[PDB]
Amino acid sequence: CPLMVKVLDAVRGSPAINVAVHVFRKAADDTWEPFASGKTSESGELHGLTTEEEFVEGIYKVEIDTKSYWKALGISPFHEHAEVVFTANDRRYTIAALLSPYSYSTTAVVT
Amino acid sequence: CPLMVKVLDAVRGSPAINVAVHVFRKAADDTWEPFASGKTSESGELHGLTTEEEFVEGIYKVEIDTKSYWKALGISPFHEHAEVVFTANDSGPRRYTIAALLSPYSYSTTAVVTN
Amino acid sequence: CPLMVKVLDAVRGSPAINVAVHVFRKAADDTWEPFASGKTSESGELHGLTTEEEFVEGIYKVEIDTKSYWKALGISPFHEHAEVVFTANDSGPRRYTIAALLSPYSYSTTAVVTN
Amino acid sequence: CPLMVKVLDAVRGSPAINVAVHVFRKAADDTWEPFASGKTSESGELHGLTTEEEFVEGIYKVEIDTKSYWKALGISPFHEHAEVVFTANDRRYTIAALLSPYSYSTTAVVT
Ligand SMILES: O=C(O)c1ccc(-c2c(F)cccc2F)cc1
Ligand SMILES: O=C(O)c1ccc(-c2c(F)cccc2F)cc1
Repeated sequence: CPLMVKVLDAVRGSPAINVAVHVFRKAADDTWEPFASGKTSESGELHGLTTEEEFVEGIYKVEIDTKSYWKALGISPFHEHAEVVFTANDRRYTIAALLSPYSYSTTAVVT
Repeated sequence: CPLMVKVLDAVRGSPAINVAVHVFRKAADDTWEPFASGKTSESGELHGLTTEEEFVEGIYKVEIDTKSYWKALGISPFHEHAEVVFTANDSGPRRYTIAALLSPYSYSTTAVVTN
Repeated sequence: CPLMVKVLDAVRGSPAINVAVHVFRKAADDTWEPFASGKTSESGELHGLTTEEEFVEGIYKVEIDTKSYWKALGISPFHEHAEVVFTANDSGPRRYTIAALLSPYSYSTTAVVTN
Repeated sequence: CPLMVKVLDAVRGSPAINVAVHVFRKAADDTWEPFASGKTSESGELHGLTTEEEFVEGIYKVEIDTKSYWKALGISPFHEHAEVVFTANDRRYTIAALLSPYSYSTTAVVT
């Protein structure tokens, strides 16, 4: 697994489950191409987005649909989504996000 | 101001000075139109981006150029930038502070919204 | 001031108002002596804790009573409080801002230190 | 495992390895008793601190020796340590901390 995603809920102290995540790669023409997507699991994780063959060097955007997550909990959140944009330049990338209605934090663990 | 940005540096324990910030507003045709830009001051703050008249309802993107910040200090960071996307003024005018706390492989952002 | 505390609420997107804060200083005998206390204002800030004269070198503990904050709002949070422990003024006088961003099961803290 | 700890490094985007962690329980007399300790692994994790038998309801303090971690990297950090103080009131508790020289963040994931 070259790329994983993890999402936590800072209000409830739980994984953030069933959160939609879309990944994009920047194309030559400077636009974003759909690359991979999924929903976080019961553990707040999304594995199997890509393979090491397909995950070549490039600029990637990971978009986390935080607004839907909070709306489902009856909470009016601030952000439309959380985006994480980074260059992958070669082994394993974990993109983690910790969510609150008016705040989020993200870190990369690269091993 | 109705829109202020504040950026802090978690490595140095200081304001993040001279960080470029670009603000965009989503246009009728669903593209991001330039709205305002600036750089953070010696206090890590950026004021004067817009007026209450021009800051109408809409979806705004605040892009904080964190990579240029860390590279100007000679560090190779993870992220290209930090983006904060939000709907503004949809229940009348509010004042927004977007705060960001930066490290080379992590950032945090919060919003303080007052009426 | 040489010591200020600022607290924000990540659930409401607001300053965290009326948060109790107790500051202690490590004594010669290795126990925590009361140094100062107060509550955050409507802006989430707490000033006037100490003077540059009284804020000598030492190890300080800033305890932010986050549990009392969340319970006063009727939420059951995880932490008892948030503690920030640091050595101060060991290379001469500095001004310290301790900032905290609060959620029921998480908090973040940073320091801004200026000369 | 009723209690785990995890530590990440926000500067380098890596687990924080070989970080000393001490756990304490509040005794009747309102003092802190040593309860458990260890060093984080290569994955930045500390498992096997306690058993479900021994991890009864009570107030616990988890102290993370962040100052030594940064000092070993040639970095002068702000905090003496990071402390996480909480009541355990019954299944599984993960205490995570994300570290920078002048900042740290901590969350509890309770499942
Ligand atoms: O200067 C402020 O008002 C301020 C300082 C720091 C933070 C902050 C943050 F942006 C992320 C995480 C933790 C923080 F305290 C928020 C606001
Ligand atoms: O268990 C993890 O992988 C994990 C836990 C917590 C965090 C995190 C974060 F993404 C931002 C702020 C504080 C945290 F502990 C990151 C990763």
